[PDB]
Amino acid sequence: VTGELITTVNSGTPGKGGEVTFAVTRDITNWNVTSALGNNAVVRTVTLPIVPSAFMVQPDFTLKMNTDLLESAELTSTDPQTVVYRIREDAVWSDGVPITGDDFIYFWKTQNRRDCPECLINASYGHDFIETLEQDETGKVVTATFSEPFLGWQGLFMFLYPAHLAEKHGDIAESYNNFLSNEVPAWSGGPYMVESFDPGQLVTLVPNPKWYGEKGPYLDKLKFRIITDSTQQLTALENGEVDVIYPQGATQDMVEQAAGLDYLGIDFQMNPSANWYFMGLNSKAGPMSDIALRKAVLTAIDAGDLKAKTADPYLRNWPHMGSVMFLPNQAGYADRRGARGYGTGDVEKAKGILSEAGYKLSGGSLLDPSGKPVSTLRLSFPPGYPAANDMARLITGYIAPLGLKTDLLTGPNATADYLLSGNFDLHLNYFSQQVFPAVKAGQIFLRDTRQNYFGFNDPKIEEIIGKAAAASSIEESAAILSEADELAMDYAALFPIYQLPTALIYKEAILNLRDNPNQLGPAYNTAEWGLAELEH
Repeated sequence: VTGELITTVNSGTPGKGGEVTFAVTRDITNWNVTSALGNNAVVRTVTLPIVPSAFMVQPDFTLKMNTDLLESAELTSTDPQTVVYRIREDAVWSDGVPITGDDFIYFWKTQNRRDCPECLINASYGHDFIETLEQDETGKVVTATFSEPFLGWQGLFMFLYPAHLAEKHGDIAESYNNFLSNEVPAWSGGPYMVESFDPGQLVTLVPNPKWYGEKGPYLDKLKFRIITDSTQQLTALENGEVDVIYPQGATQDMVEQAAGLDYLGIDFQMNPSANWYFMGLNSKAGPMSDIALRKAVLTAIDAGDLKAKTADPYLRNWPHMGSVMFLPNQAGYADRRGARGYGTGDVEKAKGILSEAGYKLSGGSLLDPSGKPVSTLRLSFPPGYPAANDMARLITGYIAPLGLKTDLLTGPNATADYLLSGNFDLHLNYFSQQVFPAVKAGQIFLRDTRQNYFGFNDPKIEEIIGKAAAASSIEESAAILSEADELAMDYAALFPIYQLPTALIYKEAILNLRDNPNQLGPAYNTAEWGLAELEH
């Protein structure tokens, strides 16, 4: 029985001074997390201490307005939708220049698809729904007017950049694509700022002397040490080379090892991630273009056994995920997978689905309706996730009674970015869920979107997602979006499995360090990090 909540784990009041080193798994070649090439958890973690945010995702998956930056943010009208931001007078960049509407306007122009068509952004995420963005004479009152309703407005302006510096480095595209992406940032609007960068080795941050927030910073230096081999991170922690690690794809052996290091002052936190494992099925081409084969495969997969073999031995009460649009804790969630018989391990039902579509078993091999053997299925998955490797082998075994064979494929060319209609049949990977399911869904399920790898092609799904993204609450959005989840599961091109576990493993002298099991991650509150005081 504990008094800590997910939002208050490891709380305390640290002393002043000292250093903390946090291991990260990628080198930094792009410093702009909002760009296409900078959008990953490492860049996000390393730049969260320097980039101010209007709202921040918290460990309970809520959005909290940043009261260091903002006095208020208010939806002041809905005819048309209007949001007013009042920036604190004392919010300033590290050179003393106030943070103002100039910074909101610059970011909006880079993200809105219109004013900077050459900006190489990750995604607009609704900034394009803002049609006018104006500021008062003081620069501290910013009014956004929308061309149509948009639920996810608190997700906007989550990363602000110094417009007065960008303007010294070319036009907007040049400054966004070059200055803000390629240069080590000399500026900050947060508690820390970069002192030095040793490529491939170490980012060193120091306090921003003009930090304007309520708390911190407490450390003399905050360092991010680059360790690309994530399996060497626990050794580095034990040796004192780093004080915090946050590896992806934690295993039972990793948990047991970390637990054995308690005598060295090491502790750990683990939670269900916003990242969720899935198996995608190639509905565009190859054997999986036949929905009957997709449904038969999904019905034969035994999801209980999959989780029993790969999660249950070291993770208690770990939830199945039976939706492709909602995590188990989000409004709208239901087991739409199991409602359709997917994941039930039901070989006889799967064989019936195949027989009713004209397939036949001959000599232990499945024949397509024309009479030709179904090809060996190409099941690919990216490296670095032992659970995915184990699940690929288990899935091979579940479908072998259907007369199907698999070829297991991996390596650096087996990433989602490199998928082609012609180079896979099944693919195991993960998606990262967002606070607004309808916003994430618009990136995955629409024709011609960046993450529609498995061939969803349904104007009704797209219409539903658009209505859900226009709703006035997350709850109403979920009620609307549930219909799209049903239709997406009917199509059987995406099979949800379960959430990845996070693993934050660290020296317990560090206070206010806690898991934030979402894309924003543990560096959401570095102003509060510090070392516990020893006794005088």
